[PDB]
Amino acid sequence: VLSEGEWQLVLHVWAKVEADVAGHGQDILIRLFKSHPETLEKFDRFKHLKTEAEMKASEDLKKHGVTVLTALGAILKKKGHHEAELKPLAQSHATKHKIPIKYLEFISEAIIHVLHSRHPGDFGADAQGAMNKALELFRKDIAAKYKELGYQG
Ligand code: HEM
Ligand SMILES: [C-]#N
Repeated sequence: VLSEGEWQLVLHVWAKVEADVAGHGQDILIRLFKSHPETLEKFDRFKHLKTEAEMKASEDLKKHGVTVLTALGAILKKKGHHEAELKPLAQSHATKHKIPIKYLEFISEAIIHVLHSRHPGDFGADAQGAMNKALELFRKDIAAKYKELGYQG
């Protein structure tokens, strides 16, 4: 588990994201698509976008970013007690979108990257360490459901 003190750092950084969900969501999906171009092929919805400028201009992409971050906010707020919220996502990600586990590791890193970019001086080492743990917990739990269904990875 994460300690009560680590969960506090996590939820404290999350309050910063909640101040501007749409902006954070956009920077995160952009960062993921430019850094690991293979991820963009999984989205029939966004596969037409080519440059950073075009990505930035998509209202649909901004809308989807809010959706993703709201789902992840829900999860974090359960402080590890997130089975009901996590099972459905794993199932969809595994069996419908066909997303490999390693891509989840990629969006995790894009999340930490944005947080450093955006709040250079607030988001310190200790908070970074807490966030990392929280994201690994999420990945561990998903992978367990993926193995169950036979998509391990
Ligand atoms: C923080 C990790 C993630 C969260 C919370 C998340 C959450 C969501 C949610 C809530 C949806 C819409 C409902 C659903 O179908 O599940 C969604 C859709 C989708 N997700 Fe994720 N996702 C995550 C990571 C990823 C990654 C890393 C990829 C691919 C690289 C991916 C691919 C997609 C696709 C293809 C869809 C359908 C998009 C569309 O056509 O509307 N997801 N995701
Ligand atoms: C999912 N994005």
